[PDB]
Amino acid sequence: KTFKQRRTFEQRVEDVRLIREQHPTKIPVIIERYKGEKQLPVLDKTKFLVPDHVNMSELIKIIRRRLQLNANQAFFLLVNGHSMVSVSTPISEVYESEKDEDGFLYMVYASQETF
Ligand SMILES: CCNC(=O)c1c[nH]nn1
Ligand SMILES: [Cl-]
Repeated sequence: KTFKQRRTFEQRVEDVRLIREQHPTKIPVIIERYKGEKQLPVLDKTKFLVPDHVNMSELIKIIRRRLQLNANQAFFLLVNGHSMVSVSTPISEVYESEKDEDGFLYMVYASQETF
């Protein structure tokens, strides 16, 4: 079901190494809907290459546009299992401190802030 369940540790590590080689300015991001979630739709895909210069505030805007949300749908983005302290941080910095050991950056979204 989940990304980690679909691919082996070995496969996830190698895929991150291929993105390093072919798309060196990109952050490899896994974005998954909360398993509880009722209101928001699922994304068309799981794996995203995010320009390393955009901050978390712009990634939230990007994802809200990709889900085709409207002005008054709530949207909450967890990173590496927890709330973001700040949305102003560049994803390059966020990546260095929050990356998984497989080298992906894992995110989960919901309409409730209480996941
Ligand atoms: C099948 C739904 N597709 C989308 O909503 C989308 C957005 N960007 N690329 N695809
Ligand atoms: Cl690149």
